[PDB]
Amino acid sequence: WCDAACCAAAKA
Ligand SMILES: *Cc1cc(C*)cc(C*)c1
Repeated sequence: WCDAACCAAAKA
């Protein structure tokens, strides 16, 4: 969390 996967999921 608060990583590139978190921000990719938030964007998607
Ligand atoms: C703290 C944080 C930052 C991003 C880019 C995304 C998430 C889910 C949390």
